[PDB]
Amino acid sequence: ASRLYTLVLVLQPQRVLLGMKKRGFGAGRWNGFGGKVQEGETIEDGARRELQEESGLTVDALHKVGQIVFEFVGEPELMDVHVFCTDSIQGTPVESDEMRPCWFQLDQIPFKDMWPDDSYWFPLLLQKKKFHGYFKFQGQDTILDYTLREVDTV
Ligand SMILES: Nc1nc2cccc(-c3cccc(Cl)c3Cl)n2n1
Repeated sequence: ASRLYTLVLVLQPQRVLLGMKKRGFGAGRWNGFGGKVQEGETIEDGARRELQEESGLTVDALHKVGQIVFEFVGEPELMDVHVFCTDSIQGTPVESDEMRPCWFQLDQIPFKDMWPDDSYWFPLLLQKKKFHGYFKFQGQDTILDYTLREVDTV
């Protein structure tokens, strides 16, 4: 009962690119770029695709950085989210009807306006650590329980 997702963070030495979703699941929040993995597509191909479609950027090298499973109480389907990072992009970010991308200084990451779990794992991502995580949600704002451990292999 888990569905594959990707999430991609474009992380440079002094800044990170986040996208503000204008509509649908996660609307109103800053987040990385991602979505459901498709039939006949690898997780990494999915990650690269999601980044292009949502941000307009071209990425070559994607690095695995974590796996997070999300549980929403009362929803049968679990989210199995494969998180990736990259430093090497091509293109300039594109604002669309679906997504407003913006760069953030690493000290000005807008956690109050991000999924609440980000406050836990994003500092690991920033210090180039790899992680396995699980977050149980009630609704979209409340973390009931969670586990988060660093790992050598994602
Ligand atoms: N950073 C982050 N934390 C969460 C928690 C629950 C769901 C989602 C989420 C919502 C929409 C699309 C995608 Cl790929 C994801 Cl991971 N995200 N994203």
